[PDB]
Amino acid sequence: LMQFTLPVRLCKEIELFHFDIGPFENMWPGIFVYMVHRSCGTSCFELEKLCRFIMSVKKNYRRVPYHNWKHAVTVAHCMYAILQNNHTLFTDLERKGLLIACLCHDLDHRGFSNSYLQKFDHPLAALYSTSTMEQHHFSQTVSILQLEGHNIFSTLSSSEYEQVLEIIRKAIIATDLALYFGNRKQLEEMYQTGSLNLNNQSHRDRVIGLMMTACDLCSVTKLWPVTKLTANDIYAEFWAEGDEMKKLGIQPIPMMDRDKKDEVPQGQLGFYNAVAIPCYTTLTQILPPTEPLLKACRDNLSQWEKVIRGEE
Ligand SMILES: Cc1ncc(C)n2nc(CCc3nc(N4CCC[C@@H]4C)nn3C)nc12
Ligand SMILES: [Mg+2]
Ligand SMILES: [Zn+2]
Repeated sequence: LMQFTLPVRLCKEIELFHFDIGPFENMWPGIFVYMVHRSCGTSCFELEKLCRFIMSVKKNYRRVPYHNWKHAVTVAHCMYAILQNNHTLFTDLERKGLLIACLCHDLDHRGFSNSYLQKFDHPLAALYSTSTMEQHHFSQTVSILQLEGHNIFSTLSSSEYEQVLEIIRKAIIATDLALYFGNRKQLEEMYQTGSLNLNNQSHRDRVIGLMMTACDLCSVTKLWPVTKLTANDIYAEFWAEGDEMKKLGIQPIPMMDRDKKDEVPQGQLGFYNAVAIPCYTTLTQILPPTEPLLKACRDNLSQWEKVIRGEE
């Protein structure tokens, strides 16, 4: 049968946490299939169905600066690196579901936060009062799964199918960063007091939720030029949202105000200290082989400190 292969530099570097998928969009589908085949097997999905699904997912990501098809595939690769480094901790269904979840987790993102949809009074904010965009992302995933020829899970039983769609629903909802703070605290406390138990389903749910946050934030784990250039795309979205907040007659939060451009280096420090470093610290305690993500995050925090000292 038909293995996907990659050129040698990609074949070796795709295994590393800090891999950058590159600027050649037409190679991203192959990179993803390559990752499914090695983390899941050539038997997991019917190739023709998997390809149809991938191409429909791509079409349902928008041309926005950050929450785009490149972000989706980036987040899936960080998940591939976690899965491949913790071979024996994950079930066959988890292997199947989580790469799909990561590819789907921002489907049909418009470049605006849950908070902007609520203030604008977008219809999605009436349909979904909390985690607004994330319930939408999961809803788009089920839509694409039900297009003809797109059921990549057709070989699973009724109960296995329901289990995988539950793994995907929870992984996608967990990417709402408002939910992350509490999840990480519960995980920290369970780890410290020795109650953490990976046979407990609700414990696994929290661990998978944290892996989702880690994958979603993985721009902070890259080589510094990747980190720094991704930050430009992140603020390009945030600042457009700030502009829209000002059109509604509302002072945006600092993060989203382009007039506070100068404070970016200090905003990045708060972000690394409040979100990123604690995310990868807890992840590393639970899954020791994920330590390269924490080491790379720490390295990028030093680079933001250098930008503030005027050395970078
Ligand atoms: C790298 C990255 N990955 C994912 C996400 C969600 N984020 N979110 C951020 C923004 C962090 C931020 N910046 C600011 N600023 C910027 C200047 C004014 C004010 C101090 N505040 N905060 C809190 N950066 C990331
Ligand atoms: Mg999202
Ligand atoms: Zn995302």
